[PDB]
Amino acid sequence: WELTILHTNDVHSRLEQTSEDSSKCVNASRCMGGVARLFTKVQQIRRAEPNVLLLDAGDQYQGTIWFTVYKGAEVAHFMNALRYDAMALGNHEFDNGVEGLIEPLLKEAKFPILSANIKAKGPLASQISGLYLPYKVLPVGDEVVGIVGYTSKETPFLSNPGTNLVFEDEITALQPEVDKLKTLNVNKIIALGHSGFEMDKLIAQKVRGVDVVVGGHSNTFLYTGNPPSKEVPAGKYPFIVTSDDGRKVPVVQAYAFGKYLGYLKIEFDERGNVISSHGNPILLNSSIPEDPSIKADINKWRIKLDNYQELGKTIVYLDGSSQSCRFRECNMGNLICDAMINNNLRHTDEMFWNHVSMCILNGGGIRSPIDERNNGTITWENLAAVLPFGGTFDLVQLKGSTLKKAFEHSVHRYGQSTGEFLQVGGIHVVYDLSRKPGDRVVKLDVLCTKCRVPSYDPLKMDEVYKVILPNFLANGGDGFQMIKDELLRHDSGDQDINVVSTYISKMKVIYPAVEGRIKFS
Amino acid sequence: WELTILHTNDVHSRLEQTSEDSSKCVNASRCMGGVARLFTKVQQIRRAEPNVLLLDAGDQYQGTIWFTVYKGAEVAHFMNALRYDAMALGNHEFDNGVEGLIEPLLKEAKFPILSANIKAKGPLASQISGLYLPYKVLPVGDEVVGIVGYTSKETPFLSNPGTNLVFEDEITALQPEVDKLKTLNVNKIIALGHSGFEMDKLIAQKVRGVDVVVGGHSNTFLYTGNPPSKEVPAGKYPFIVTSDDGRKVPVVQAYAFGKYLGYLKIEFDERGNVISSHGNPILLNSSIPEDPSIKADINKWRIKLDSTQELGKTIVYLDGSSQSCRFRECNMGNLICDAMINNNLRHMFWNHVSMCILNGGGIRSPIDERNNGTITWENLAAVLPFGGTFDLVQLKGSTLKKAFEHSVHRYGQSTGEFLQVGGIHVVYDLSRKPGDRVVKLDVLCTKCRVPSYDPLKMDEVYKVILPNFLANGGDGFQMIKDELLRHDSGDQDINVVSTYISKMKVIYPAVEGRIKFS
Ligand SMILES: *[C@@H]1O[C@H](CO)[C@@H](O)[C@H](O)[C@H]1NC(C)=O
Ligand SMILES: *[C@@H]1O[C@H](CO)[C@@H](O)[C@H](O)[C@H]1NC(C)=O
Ligand SMILES: [Zn+2]
Ligand SMILES: [Zn+2]
Ligand SMILES: [Zn+2]
Ligand SMILES: [Zn+2]
Repeated sequence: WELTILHTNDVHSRLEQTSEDSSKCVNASRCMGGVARLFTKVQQIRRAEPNVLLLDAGDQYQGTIWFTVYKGAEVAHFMNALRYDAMALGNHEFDNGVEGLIEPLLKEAKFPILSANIKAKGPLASQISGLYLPYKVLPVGDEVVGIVGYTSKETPFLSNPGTNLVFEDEITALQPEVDKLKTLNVNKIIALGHSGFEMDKLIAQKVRGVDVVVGGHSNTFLYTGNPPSKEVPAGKYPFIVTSDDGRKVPVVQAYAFGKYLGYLKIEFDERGNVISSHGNPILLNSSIPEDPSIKADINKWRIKLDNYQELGKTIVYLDGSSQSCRFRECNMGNLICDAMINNNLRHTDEMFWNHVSMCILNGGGIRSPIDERNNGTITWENLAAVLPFGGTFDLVQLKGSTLKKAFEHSVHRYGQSTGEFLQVGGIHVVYDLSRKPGDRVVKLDVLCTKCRVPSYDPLKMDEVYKVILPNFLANGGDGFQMIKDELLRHDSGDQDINVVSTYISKMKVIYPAVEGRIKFS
Repeated sequence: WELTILHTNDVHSRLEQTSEDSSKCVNASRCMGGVARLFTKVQQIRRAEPNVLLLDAGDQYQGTIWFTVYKGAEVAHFMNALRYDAMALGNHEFDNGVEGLIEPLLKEAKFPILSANIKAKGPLASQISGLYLPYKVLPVGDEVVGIVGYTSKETPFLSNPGTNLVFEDEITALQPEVDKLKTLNVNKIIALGHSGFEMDKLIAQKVRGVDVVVGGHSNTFLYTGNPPSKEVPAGKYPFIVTSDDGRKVPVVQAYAFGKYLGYLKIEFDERGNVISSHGNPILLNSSIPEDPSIKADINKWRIKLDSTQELGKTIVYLDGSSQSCRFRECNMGNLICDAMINNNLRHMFWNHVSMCILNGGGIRSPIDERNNGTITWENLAAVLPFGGTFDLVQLKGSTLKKAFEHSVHRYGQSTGEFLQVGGIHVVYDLSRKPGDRVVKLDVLCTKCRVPSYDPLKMDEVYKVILPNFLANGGDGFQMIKDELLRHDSGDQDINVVSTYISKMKVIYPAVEGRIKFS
């Protein structure tokens, strides 16, 4: 008995086809992904194979004006049109609160939405009862397949799920559900979830009875053979984990932004044991036509969006890709920090903040690049994809020791494409990744403020510094608990996207460089 | 027989009293220099000492809107009022060409103007004949003293003297003039000139018959004891040179910008041999009152000068002092280079240009931030007085590396070649041999979607924005003039910086590490 698992993750509101790097489509012959093209490929496979599941591992929410405007209604609509079979909740599904998850998505989805490790408490429990499930048993041909869901333990620090939801440890929360399925004589079991590649492998190894893990969150690209595009494989597809109970468990993920369709064929015996698995993500390039009906529907909904005028011009590529901004100095990060600093200084009235020259900004907050080849034009739509969260750029007062700890946290688990990696302004930092976590920062110089000419001086642990940063970080987002607990003063500031669009309008032509604000030894 | 030598050099249009750093006076209680205050001090000395000479060692011209508007007439007028006894020509005296010097300095000065190593060729010769002299014999009491003048032979690459003036070696041109004075039995000789401290010491050493050297050009502060202000002494005052004759020859200079009055007392014997000398520059601070009469004349002329509206605000000290910009990265240089780049980018072969060089010698004043941050046209005019343009050139890598070597080839003499930059990270090792001091030179890539710094390559070609002065080989940058591959003239220098300050509204250039030393 063969099962074909088709899988997406971290689509992040890329409803329309995109440029190769997931930014707006311009030359529609090199464009990729989009829901209309996805439909075609799914349809082709459904024509060919008898036992097909189409799964999503979370993070449909957030990423373009589609989501800014339709708030998830577009998600339920097009996922329904694609006839997804199940979805696990990702952290970004909680970005508009539970209220923004229940109403546009949980009420409208025609397929089960899953997470076994999220527990409701207080009044919310009976409100959201049954709207998402820990698992679902799905008929596939004459067989059934159990699908069990999970969501990153870190979600309260990543998104806005509120205080009435408890996020338990994935493995602990999963094992009883998998056991219940086994007592129900479900012998084929897929764990579908949004915790990242490292947790996916742990689940494969530790949760007895799981046959396949379909993951997301870390935007992991896996591939067997020579890759068809710019993404560099982190490992083979599928990635085989040897479980503690001695089984070979395939672990898959499919990058992000709808660029690829995950495709894994599993051979089971009649008792539900995996005999073999093989596949590869399918590049959704222009060789696959966009489905006319879906496309027409897309064009219909695209009308309301067209509103989003030219803000200014860039003469350089604005690299706001996660592969850059979560790993090293990226010019989009520099631009945003420079904008934060610039906008604030143009408030010369407020005396306590009018020399602030230091900025930090989590790479996880930077959600898209902007391409320069379209006459360099930058529009509100382009920018809303970079900064979709509607946050503010705030001022805080911090001890040197706090900042040093923040920079340690920035790389404490480097290599997993997590969001806490810091972009900067008025700061020169050097990391040595070979040293133990907590001790990786080997140089940290900052612009002096009590000096008539700004220059770089070593940060002192017992001095106090003034820093501009996203409110998300001021509130301890991405696990910067030291900032929230230790800050000395916190004033709220201007709206993030307005700050950057203003700066671009003032500057007229921008050209941020990679300058060596951040180095590695 | 005791002679009192009072001396100024490199006043550079500081006619009005100034802030301590030579920029515009704001809080008059803490201000310094200016001709009114100088007059008071000179007068206190003349009234107390029998044998006084007041000498200037050049570079009166250029530095504030006084010179922009009056073009030298203010120099002749106020030097006449102070009754200078002699002046040597400096390089900046040629900024407005020979016509800018003949009229109105040489025609209107009531004192001799000197330079023995400047020779006029062709038709200019008869036109300039006698308007400046190689030497002058001055009666002082019952005695005479000879003064011989000299002017940096680098003047053609620093200023605009034209093709009809020849600038000979100072030492070779001085010796026969000094010999002529000996023939006339003048036994007390002062060399007064504008070539810098190093040349002044060479003159003291090798020109037989010179008793005292009074210099300028390098803005050298010399002092004996604890200095009265921020300037750090480069040596004792006077600086003693041992000549090739075995004689001790005092060498003096008095910083710049009219901040100090040089004061040297010298004891001569009957045969015009220096027995001893002592003194010190006198700090012209607020303990010395401005002469009411000179002040009133200054206040009268000042009317035609009233700048004006605020261009924008700075929240940082804009360090355009020579002690910074000719020695290390200074934030005024960063500001000007970033403005050069910014203006060009928003206003096509050059539309990606990200590299800038600017000689520190073109940066003529700082701007103080403590005046409610305000920046006026007057402030800016003091920083960029030359009316040049910011041009675009195309240069081989090898040329650029040569330029950066030249930049530090004689580091330490406060000369103008030292380069401020944009889009470039340079590292110097000053312990290495001249011509091999550049140990790291990274520049912003051009053929790239995202700008980053990469090592400069000799064989590659770069586009750079820089002053027309450098494109033309000013400051000895011959390699740029001779080797460049394309040169397009650009916008007016002060206009570029003004509009940038205006567009940015609030500025805050930092010292970032664009230039480092090993
Ligand atoms: C689509 O992907 C396949 C596999 O890499 C490739 O052979 C084909 O050329 C691609 N189509 C286009 C239009 O590039
Ligand atoms: C002026 O300078 C001298 C030291 O050179 C000092 O004694 C005097 O106090 C100064 N005057 C003022 C007003 O500071
Ligand atoms: Zn995601
Ligand atoms: Zn996620
Ligand atoms: Zn000078
Ligand atoms: Zn000079």
